[PDB]
Amino acid sequence: MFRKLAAECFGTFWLVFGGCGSAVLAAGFPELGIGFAGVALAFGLTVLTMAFAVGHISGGHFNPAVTIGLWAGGRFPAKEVVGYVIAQVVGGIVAAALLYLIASGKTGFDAAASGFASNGYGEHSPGGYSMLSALVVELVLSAGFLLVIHGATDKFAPAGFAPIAIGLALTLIHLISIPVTNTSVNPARSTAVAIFQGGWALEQLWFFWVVPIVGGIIGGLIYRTLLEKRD
Amino acid sequence: MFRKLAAECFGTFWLVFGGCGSAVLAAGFPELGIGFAGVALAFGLTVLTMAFAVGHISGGHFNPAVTIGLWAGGRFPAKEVVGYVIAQVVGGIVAAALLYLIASGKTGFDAAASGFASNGYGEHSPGGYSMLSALVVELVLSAGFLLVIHGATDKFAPAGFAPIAIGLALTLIHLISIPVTNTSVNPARSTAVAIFQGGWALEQLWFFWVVPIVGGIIGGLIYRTLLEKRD
Amino acid sequence: MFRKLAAECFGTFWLVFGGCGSAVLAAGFPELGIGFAGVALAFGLTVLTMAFAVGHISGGHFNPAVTIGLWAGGRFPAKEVVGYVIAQVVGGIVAAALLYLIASGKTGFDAAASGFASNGYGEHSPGGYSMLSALVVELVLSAGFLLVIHGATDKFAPAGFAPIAIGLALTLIHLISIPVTNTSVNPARSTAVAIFQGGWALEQLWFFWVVPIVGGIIGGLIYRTLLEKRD
Amino acid sequence: MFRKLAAECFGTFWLVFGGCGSAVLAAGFPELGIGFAGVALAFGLTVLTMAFAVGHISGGHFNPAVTIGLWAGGRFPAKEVVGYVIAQVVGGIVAAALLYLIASGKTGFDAAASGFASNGYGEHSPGGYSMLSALVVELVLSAGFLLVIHGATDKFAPAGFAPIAIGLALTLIHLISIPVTNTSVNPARSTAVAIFQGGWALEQLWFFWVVPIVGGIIGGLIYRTLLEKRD
Ligand SMILES: CCCCCCCCO[C@@H]1[C@@H](O)[C@H](O)[C@@H](CO)O[C@H]1O
Ligand SMILES: CCCCCCCCO[C@@H]1[C@@H](O)[C@H](O)[C@@H](CO)O[C@H]1O
Ligand SMILES: CCCCCCCCO[C@@H]1[C@@H](O)[C@H](O)[C@@H](CO)O[C@H]1O
Ligand SMILES: CCCCCCCCO[C@@H]1[C@@H](O)[C@H](O)[C@@H](CO)O[C@H]1O
Ligand SMILES: CCCCCCCCO[C@@H]1[C@@H](O)[C@H](O)[C@@H](CO)O[C@H]1O
Ligand SMILES: CCCCCCCCO[C@@H]1[C@@H](O)[C@H](O)[C@@H](CO)O[C@H]1O
Ligand SMILES: CCCCCCCCO[C@@H]1[C@@H](O)[C@H](O)[C@@H](CO)O[C@H]1O
Ligand SMILES: CCCCCCCCO[C@@H]1[C@@H](O)[C@H](O)[C@@H](CO)O[C@H]1O
Ligand SMILES: CCCCCCCCO[C@@H]1[C@@H](O)[C@H](O)[C@@H](CO)O[C@H]1O
Ligand SMILES: CCCCCCCCO[C@@H]1[C@@H](O)[C@H](O)[C@@H](CO)O[C@H]1O
Ligand SMILES: CCCCCCCCO[C@@H]1[C@@H](O)[C@H](O)[C@@H](CO)O[C@H]1O
Ligand SMILES: CCCCCCCCO[C@@H]1[C@@H](O)[C@H](O)[C@@H](CO)O[C@H]1O
Ligand SMILES: CCCCCCCCO[C@@H]1[C@@H](O)[C@H](O)[C@@H](CO)O[C@H]1O
Ligand SMILES: CCCCCCCCO[C@@H]1[C@@H](O)[C@H](O)[C@@H](CO)O[C@H]1O
Ligand SMILES: CCCCCCCCO[C@@H]1[C@@H](O)[C@H](O)[C@@H](CO)O[C@H]1O
Ligand SMILES: CCCCCCCCO[C@@H]1[C@@H](O)[C@H](O)[C@@H](CO)O[C@H]1O
Repeated sequence: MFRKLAAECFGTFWLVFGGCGSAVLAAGFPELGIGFAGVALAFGLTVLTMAFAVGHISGGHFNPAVTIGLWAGGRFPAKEVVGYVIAQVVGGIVAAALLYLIASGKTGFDAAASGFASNGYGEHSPGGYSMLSALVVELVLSAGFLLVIHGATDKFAPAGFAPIAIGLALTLIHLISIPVTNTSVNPARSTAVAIFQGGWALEQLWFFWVVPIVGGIIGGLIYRTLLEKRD
Repeated sequence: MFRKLAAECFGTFWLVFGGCGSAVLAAGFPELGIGFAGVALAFGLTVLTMAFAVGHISGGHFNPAVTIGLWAGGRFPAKEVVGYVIAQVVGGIVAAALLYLIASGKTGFDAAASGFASNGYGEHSPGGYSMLSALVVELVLSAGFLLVIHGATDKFAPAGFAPIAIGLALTLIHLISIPVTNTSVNPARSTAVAIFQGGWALEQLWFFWVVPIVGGIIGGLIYRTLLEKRD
Repeated sequence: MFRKLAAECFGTFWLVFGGCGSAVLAAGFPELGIGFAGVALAFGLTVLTMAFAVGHISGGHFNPAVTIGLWAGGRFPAKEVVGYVIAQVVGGIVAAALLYLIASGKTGFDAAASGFASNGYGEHSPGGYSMLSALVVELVLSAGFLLVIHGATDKFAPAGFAPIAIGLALTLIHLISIPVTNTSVNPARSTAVAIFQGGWALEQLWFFWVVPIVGGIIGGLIYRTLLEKRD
Repeated sequence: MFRKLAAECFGTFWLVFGGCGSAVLAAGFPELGIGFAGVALAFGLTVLTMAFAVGHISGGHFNPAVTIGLWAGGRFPAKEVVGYVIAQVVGGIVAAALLYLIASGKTGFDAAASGFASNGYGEHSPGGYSMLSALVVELVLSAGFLLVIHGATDKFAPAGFAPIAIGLALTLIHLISIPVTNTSVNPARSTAVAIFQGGWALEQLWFFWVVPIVGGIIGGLIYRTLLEKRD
């Protein structure tokens, strides 16, 4: 365990630093900016490169909703969960700190006013979507995410392909939901960035813990008590 | 069969929710929108992530044209077809419903006036292309799609790579045909979205059932009676 | 041979129809257009999906420069070359014909004036680059392309990954050279489209036969008499 | 060794010619330009296609920070390092020369004034970021890069997937850091292009040798003395 947690910490740090870093540093860059499609690719790739680099160690969760989701689907032991969830929040926060430091090297930076890539709904939704819209998309996408993780980790097809299926799945998820909640489906990622925004983000933070997790559990039971295995 | 259909339902739901969701939620977002290239990537990725997650269960069709296409090429039994085709239409429609619900959380939403990512030709073609143009591209692309599916499912090269070849093939198909018909090549996907547009989409719906299917059958016989196997 | 040629024909048709189709149908679409990055992805993906679908049959060349390049590197028999090169030109031309038909379904279409995705230099170069610039980039990129094909087909690492390495390599090649020559590195692709442009394209056609081929041969000998094998 | 160096030379040439070529030839092309997301994809793909083509020969470094990084992590012998580092700088410079020649075929070209895709900080940073910001991102990203390389080269999961994990990792790195330093994490790449810019680039060159390397060493020891192996 004194090695599987390091991978957890270093993985969620990569995800935050990369995904959110692309969001605050290059998403809106004038003319040459990467936009949502670029940030969506980044997030997915942080997971794909780390799932290949440290997946054969901790399993490549880098997400509390994924950990607690592998538990519900009956594939990840209990109490080890807490160890992962904490390492995930820490790694994300560290990354968010260095990110904030890097972004501060440019005149006019304002993590409060800009949002600092924080997830939010209603008045804090990128496309101005209602809290209902945020709940539905976040839940469905979260459920589907874990459903793909489970099927891809199943012992009947992948065989080294899981990193690609999971990483691209996260990319797809951002191509859909960024306009709604800016896309979370990962409590560790929402917390890491809400802390530095220190305002409204920290007030809706609770939402991106429950829905992502609930949805994640739903998807774990769906594949468990409805798909494969049987015998 | 009480497990292969669930995968069919959950797969076509993923495809619709994701592909069409990106189309109605983020394709045209101001400045940071993903555009056609983004929607094209999304569609392809829904198939790729689900083909890896539930392909080793149902075969990963998520498309009536693909099912009926694997039958013509002589690789998919009869009557089981009907079971798949229905599960595919249901999953798509469910997704279209939740999508409509999510999109409704934003002021000014109008599935009738916006089209709601519906396929269409002539006056309902994105680039204003004639019905002829729609027929040709939809047929050729549909035939090629199934031709790639067959070769990638062949027992002489892939070996776990089929999900990538099929998923990217669908992405490619949207990079070409969105301006023409908004890209269908999947009856289940055209129906799911035409129902909520409830106007012209439901009037041209028939077109995106026959051509996609006919073209799909053409491609299944082309690889069967012209490529590989032999012995 | 009465099966390996069909794959050749159907593959180069896919490449032209898809790569050039994205170029003339969606590259410049208003606001939502895919641009060069989109066309570059399309071209690469036509090769990747067909290399997986019909590569375990003909080897997946879909390019005269690749065929004649595998011969120089000492990996592809003679005279069979002519069989491939002809099937490649035919498949490309057929696709170019259907493409022209599809593009004609939209008011204002003009293959002569628009260029119809034709390769060219000097006054017919997208970025207005000199013939020298066209020669260098086309040669280097063509040499590198075949160098990657050879190494990826080598029996010491890939093992089913060749389609990905070759397909993405072609994508990369378009991200660099479209502004220069609109990117050719494939005689079959330049001919298929120059015929319908019927003007200047048919006058510089010769250039995109020799350089692509010469460069292709250079890369085949470089990997042969400088890399791997030895024993 | 008289074969592993050729791959080193030809690989770093590919990386420079492709990555930087896309940067100077098509990144800013009017309306249809590929932007940062396009250049980021190019760089990553040069590594991915060459890692598959000549990785089973030299190991696919194409980067002095990667070579010296595999040494610190205890996976790459000494003195052979110097052989690689030199072949890498040469290949990059050759490519930079041909690139400069190609770019010269277009009226108004000015490698001094345009920067010629050179890395830089402060007043020479694309987004105008402080030297501190440049140090942090370059170090972290460099450390993470080698951390992914090590885990992906580990003998417990990849098995032919390393090229994908490493190539996409470099893409991700550019989606984040281009606005800051224009992204280096590769001394050979910074030198190849600074020589032709011949001005400020050659004055900050030292920075993109030390930080990339230091960060690279940090990541090599992190995976070595903190992750996997054990027994
Ligand atoms: C490893 C480094 C961890 C450091 C954690 C730092 C947390 C700082 O958190 C504070 C917020 O709570 C505050 O409201 C905002 C805005 O003014 O400023 C941040 O820096
Ligand atoms: C891991 C860190 C746990 C985060 C929980 C933070 C709870 C604080 O929540 C409060 C909000 O309720 C308050 O209105 C805003 C206004 O600026 O200040 C926040 O810090
Ligand atoms: C492991 C760390 C767990 C962090 C969970 C943080 C949950 C957020 O908790 C905060 C509350 O404390 C705050 O007062 C309300 C106001 O509406 O906003 C919530 O989001
Ligand atoms: C570990 C994550 C659990 C988060 C604990 C959240 C405790 C507070 O939860 C309440 C919500 O239930 C309430 O409806 C909203 C606003 O209307 O205010 C929040 O603070
Ligand atoms: C599982 C949920 C399935 C629900 C299916 C709902 C189908 C509704 O279908 C109707 C259309 O027929 C109508 O014309 C349009 C526009 O006013 O409104 C839609 O909601
Ligand atoms: C699975 C659902 C089957 C869909 C078949 C729908 C057939 C209805 O088709 C009619 C059109 O012909 C009519 O002109 C339009 C105008 O608003 O109304 C539609 O509902
Ligand atoms: C399994 C469900 C099959 C759905 C097939 C729906 C076919 C569409 O059918 C409708 C007709 O009923 C309508 O009146 C005409 C008008 O031109 O438009 C067609 O598209
Ligand atoms: C299951 C899908 C089959 C669809 C059944 C379609 C039945 C109606 O089909 C007719 C077409 O043949 C006719 O030409 C067009 C418009 O000119 O009107 C349609 O409604
Ligand atoms: C299988 C179908 C193959 C058909 C080949 C058709 C070749 C036509 O080629 C002609 C050009 O030579 C002519 O100059 C241009 C512009 O006016 O018109 C084209 O259609
Ligand atoms: C496979 C088809 C072979 C193509 C070779 C074509 C050679 C014709 O080349 C001539 C040019 O030299 C002439 O100036 C232009 C002007 O419109 O007309 C072309 O058709
Ligand atoms: C298998 C088919 C081979 C096709 C090769 C076509 C080569 C092009 O050949 C044409 C010449 O015939 C024409 O007159 C000159 C004018 O400068 O332009 C060339 O490109
Ligand atoms: C099969 C492809 C071979 C192509 C045959 C080309 C024959 C003509 O080649 C000549 C070139 O050598 C000449 O320099 C240019 C223009 O300055 O005119 C061309 O037509
Ligand atoms: C294999 C080819 C290697 C050739 C190396 C050429 C190095 C040239 O380097 C010079 C710079 O030092 C000079 O300041 C700039 C700007 O005026 O011009 C460049 O060409
Ligand atoms: C492999 C090549 C090694 C590169 C090291 C170059 C060291 C030269 O460094 C000087 C700078 O210090 C000087 O101020 C600028 C101004 O134009 O000129 C440069 O050439
Ligand atoms: C193998 C080749 C190694 C190249 C290392 C080049 C290091 C750059 O070295 C130069 C110095 O020589 C110059 O005078 C200062 C000015 O501030 O700028 C540095 O970047
Ligand atoms: C091989 C790469 C090593 C590079 C050698 C660099 C030697 C010079 O290094 C100095 C830096 O230490 C100094 O702080 C900066 C500017 O303030 O000027 C540079 O030239």
